[PDB]
Amino acid sequence: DVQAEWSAISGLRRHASNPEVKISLNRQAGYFYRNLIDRLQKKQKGADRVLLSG
Amino acid sequence: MNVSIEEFTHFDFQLVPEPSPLDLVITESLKNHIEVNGVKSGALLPLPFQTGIGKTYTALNFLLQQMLEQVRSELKEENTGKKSKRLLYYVTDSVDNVVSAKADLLKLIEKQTVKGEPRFTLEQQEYLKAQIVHLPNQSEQLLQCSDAVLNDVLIGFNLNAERDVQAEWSAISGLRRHASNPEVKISLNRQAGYFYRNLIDRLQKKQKGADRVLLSGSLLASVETLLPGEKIRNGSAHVAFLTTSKFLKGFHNTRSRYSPLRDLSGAVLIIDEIDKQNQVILSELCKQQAQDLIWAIRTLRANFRDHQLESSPRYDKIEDLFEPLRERLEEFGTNWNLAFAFNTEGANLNERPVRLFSDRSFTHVSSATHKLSLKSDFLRRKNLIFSDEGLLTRFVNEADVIYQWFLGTMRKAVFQYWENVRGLEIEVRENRSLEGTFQEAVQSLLTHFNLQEFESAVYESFDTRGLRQSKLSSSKSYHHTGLKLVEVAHNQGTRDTVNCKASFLNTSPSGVLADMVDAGAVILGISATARADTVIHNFDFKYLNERLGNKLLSLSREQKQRVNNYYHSRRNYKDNGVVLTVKYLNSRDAFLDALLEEYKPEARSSHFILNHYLGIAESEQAFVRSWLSKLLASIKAFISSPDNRYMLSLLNRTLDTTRQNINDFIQFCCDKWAKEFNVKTKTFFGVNADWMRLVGYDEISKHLNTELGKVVVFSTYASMGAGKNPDYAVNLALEGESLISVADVTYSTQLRSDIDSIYLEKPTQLLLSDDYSHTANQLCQFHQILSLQENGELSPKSAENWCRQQLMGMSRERSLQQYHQTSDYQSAVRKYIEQAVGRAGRTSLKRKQILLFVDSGLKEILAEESRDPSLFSHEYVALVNKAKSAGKSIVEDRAVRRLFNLAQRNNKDGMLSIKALVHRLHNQPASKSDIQEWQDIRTQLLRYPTVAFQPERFNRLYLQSMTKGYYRYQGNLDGDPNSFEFFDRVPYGDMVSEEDCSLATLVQNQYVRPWFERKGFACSWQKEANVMTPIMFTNIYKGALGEQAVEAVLTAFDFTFEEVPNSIYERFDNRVIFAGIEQPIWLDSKSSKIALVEEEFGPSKFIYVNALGDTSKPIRYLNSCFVETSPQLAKVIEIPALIDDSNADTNRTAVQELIKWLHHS
Amino acid sequence: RERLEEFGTNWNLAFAFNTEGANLNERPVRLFSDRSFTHVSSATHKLSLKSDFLRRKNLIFSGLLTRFVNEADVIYQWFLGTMRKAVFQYWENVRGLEIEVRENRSLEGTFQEAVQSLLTHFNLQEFESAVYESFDTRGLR
Repeated sequence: DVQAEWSAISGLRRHASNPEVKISLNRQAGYFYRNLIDRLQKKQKGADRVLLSG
Repeated sequence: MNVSIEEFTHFDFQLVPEPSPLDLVITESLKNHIEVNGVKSGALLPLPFQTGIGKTYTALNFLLQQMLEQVRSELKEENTGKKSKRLLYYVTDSVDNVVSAKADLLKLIEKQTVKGEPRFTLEQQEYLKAQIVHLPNQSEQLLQCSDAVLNDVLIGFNLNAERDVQAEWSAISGLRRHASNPEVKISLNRQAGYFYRNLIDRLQKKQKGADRVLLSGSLLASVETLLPGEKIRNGSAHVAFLTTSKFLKGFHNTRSRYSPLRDLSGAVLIIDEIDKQNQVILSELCKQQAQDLIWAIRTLRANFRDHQLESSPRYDKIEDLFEPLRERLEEFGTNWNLAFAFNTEGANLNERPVRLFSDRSFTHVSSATHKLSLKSDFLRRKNLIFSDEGLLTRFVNEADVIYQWFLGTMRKAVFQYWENVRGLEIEVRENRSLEGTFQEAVQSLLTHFNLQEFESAVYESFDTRGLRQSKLSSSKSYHHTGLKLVEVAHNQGTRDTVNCKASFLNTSPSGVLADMVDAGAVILGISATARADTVIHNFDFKYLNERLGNKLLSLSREQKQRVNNYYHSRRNYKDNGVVLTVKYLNSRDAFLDALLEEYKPEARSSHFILNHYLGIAESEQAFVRSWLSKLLASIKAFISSPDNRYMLSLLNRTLDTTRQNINDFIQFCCDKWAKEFNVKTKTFFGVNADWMRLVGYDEISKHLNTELGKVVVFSTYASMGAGKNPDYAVNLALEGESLISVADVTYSTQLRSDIDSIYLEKPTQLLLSDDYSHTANQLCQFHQILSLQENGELSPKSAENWCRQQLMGMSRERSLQQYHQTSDYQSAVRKYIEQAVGRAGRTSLKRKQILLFVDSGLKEILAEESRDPSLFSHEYVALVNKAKSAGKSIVEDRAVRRLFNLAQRNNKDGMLSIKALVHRLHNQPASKSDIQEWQDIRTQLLRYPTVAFQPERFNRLYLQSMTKGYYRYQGNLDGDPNSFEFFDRVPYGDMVSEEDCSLATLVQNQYVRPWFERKGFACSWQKEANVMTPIMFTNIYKGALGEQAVEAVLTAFDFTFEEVPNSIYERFDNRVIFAGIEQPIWLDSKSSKIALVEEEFGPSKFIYVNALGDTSKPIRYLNSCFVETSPQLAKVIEIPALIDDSNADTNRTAVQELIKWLHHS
Repeated sequence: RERLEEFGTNWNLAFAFNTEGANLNERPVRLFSDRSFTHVSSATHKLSLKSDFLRRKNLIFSGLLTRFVNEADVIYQWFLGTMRKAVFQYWENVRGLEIEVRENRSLEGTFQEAVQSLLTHFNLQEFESAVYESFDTRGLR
């Protein structure tokens, strides 16, 4: 479902020329960023803290 | 138009189309039902109608008869006021089949003709079509609503006066212009779903206040198109066409969410492909959310301490349903020191937590290697779980019991609220529903006690166990105790507290089906294999039979014969010369090697080709070579034919782009044999179900209606479950004389044809598995283990090992390695085959000679097919008969193995329930309820040592024996109950029989026998096939016969007996008072307990006594320490044998000695 | 804790609250008060609040209701203010430890852990979002 949301948002980007496709893209990008960053932080609070570099 | 019910006033309700044998079979069964089970009672009629005889046609024609009977009943009952409409349904798990069946029904209304004149005029055809309503999901409901409908709703309900509502609706109107982009389509679907949630929430909030917008005309029409679930509330529509998911979940109307499972009293429910619904209902039960049991119990305890419901007439009796729960909560929280939060000592739970598992009866498992206990530390004020590397499982079992007792009491109190409110007789002219009283009842009860946070859990429960209001006595299956999986981890964000997030499953899909039928529905389950013998891919019909009884209707041998006659006369293969031949394809390796050599001239060996070109791993080489040999030999024998044209090869593997080199090699082999036989071949790689759903089969449709050449399709078993005909139009121009008439010529109306070669690969991936989540998958896996153990297919040893392994991450290859050992797997294989070769048989015009190509594995499985063929399809009878004739295999009978496993499971359940019950009679005080349970067990086993038919009330006291009245068992009756073995697997062992309990000796007595025939206790074992389990015999029947015999003797000398007080229950048997003596005497009937009694009652006298034996043994006397002493100095007296072994004469000597020694006090 | 048990004894919080003879589905009672001398109420009368021990309800009948609501609000803000004092006291207690994993020690690395440990202990997890929000409207105090 993560890559369902990200696939839906990748798909919309191709049509941000339509103003109302743009409105839809903005709203969903907001919700998916809430989602993505929530899951990133849950990963980083545990033991498998991904060592970020490069 | 005003097309209304007066349009039928000159309709003749007794002209019916000349009913085909299927309609008559259904009607006979239901009229026989109503005259046996009553008028108001539900039923269930599993209809194994094979394909090709109008399954759905017959279902829709029965649906139309019920619609016309409602119209008649309205033209009659109009003098009575009782518009008691019956809801008819049509549920099935797929959206394509629901839509296609609805559109078939509208075509049936329009074109149904009787006696050359159409059955319905134009107005009647308009009326009835309005009664039918189709309920799709929320996104597809919205994207059906045109701009006019949503605008009219938004104006009428004045929601456009807000901004963000029309922001979302503007964003969704904007996307609709681009639904051609598939990814714009996916965005539009998700967004339309959320906006429909939002819109309908606001509509309902408007309609629950005083400003109920009066709906009529165009606004009513627009809301009904937005809410087809609304037409059902008004009285406008009966017939809902929906999916199982939208049936269990429930549909919306203008005021609330109608949940069809609470309102089944009198529904008629046609479930197409019923057996596939076990999996779908299972998939909905596994989705429901986990509950933290520590938050839940601490919340219940705190908020139930004071808060109270108020003493009006609405709450007229409710507060006394919640008084036992309040008392149990305060007692539980005192024992388990629930003031303090819980934390673990030791092991590292940021890596992995503790996982516990329990099926609420005898299959307990835990992931901890050690027996975790739980200790309350009053200096730290924490409750410390010794993560040791017990008592925690006892805590969690009790906490769960209390939580389910709370939810069950909320349902009892919602119905008591409903009775009280209906009796109020509120303002007239106002209809207020019953599920209208549901949400008000829930919210008023939760608001009073302050438990609003438990609202979601309460709403969800009303569909899993909620159909019940709408221990070792009672009936005791799995299919309605369910299972529980508890995962003890650290609270997220903190470093020192712990949650027990339990995930439940309070029932199985067979429990849901028999709850509907117990609740009133008339389920009509249509499927070709409705009564398969699996319990994983089908309901458990052994349980439904024991649960329902005479409500599980059936077809006689007459009616199954009549349906087979109709089937033969509609698919008359044999008379018209249509041929079926089958070839069992073994492994041929040098075959594939020669193909490989001719595929790659530069390569020097087959392994080299498989490595460098096909991408086959070296360990995987055997498997790929094997099945690729079989598949290409099937293609060879197909295109080698002159005549045959269409083949479907059914595989465990979707030959998509992922294995594209194997696709390519198959393409090249198809090419060589295509050119060699001078035939054009086309192969389709990666036909999954979706390509059929959206695009694909229109292409082979046009291919065969227009082009020359042979067609091959590759797809899987699951992929065929999309819900579509695999048929194409017969083109006589191309085919010529290659097709003939199989049916009766009288109904040859349809010019289409179907698959005419088919290759079947042996399925192995047959366990169910849910992908929804991780806990949803673990609940599916434990459901399948326990459904197999319940049924009999897994011994308790095997079921418990598999449950244990599954807690610690058993890999799916390892799950499937152990399902294959059950006979349930072979019945699910034969189900999958029997459904595969019925797709290859829909149409009414057929080839002369049909190829059914079988894997070589299926020879061993199919050969065992042993049901009665009187409803098998012709292709399946071909596969079976050609396998059977090829020579017989050595068979493990399934009923025999299944009796062995059920003997061990009934014994394990007896053993563990008894040990739990006795341990709970050692809790002081012993509850009177548990004293009653112990007494019911003993009383039942005395009056019925054997039962002639499997009892439904006390069913795990008894075990079904192979030999009537006795059996031989071998085990440690205090040891491990996985280690018993029973019936002549141990030909020498202890015996459970009337001759080893020595009941024939004891009834010879002059005093005891009148006691028995006064009490009803059976004085000699009946010779029947269900006997006491080893536990019940050794530990209760022998004890209770001894007690009754001794007390029956002691009555014969004017003792008077008393109930042993609750303080010491089971420590002592009986209490007596002897004439001339006031001192109370307790009994043991066959120093610690003497001290613990005299600690309460002081100095007293006691009896130890054995009922049967040698009466000549010396009479003994003891002090407190069980040291021998003189009778005058004694507190304890023994009678070694009160009745003679040889002649049952009363030990009058010992009676005199007992009497006198009590007089020596 | 002592003020809560005293408040709930005075105002009988064992019993839920209901109104007598008012059609609040048309218009409710709205009260307003700036916590110092500008009190206003939209009810034409001075609403009282009677605890009825036969009905086991607390009945808002035509004062004392404004006194109930003023006190209940004081107690709720006292709870949130004490949660901030206790998050700071938790932080000052933890900073000196260095167990193994305080990989930031600042005013607010210890914020979510302090909030969740204190709420989980007293069982008040449902007050979590109300505590997170407050940490900036009075939480700079």
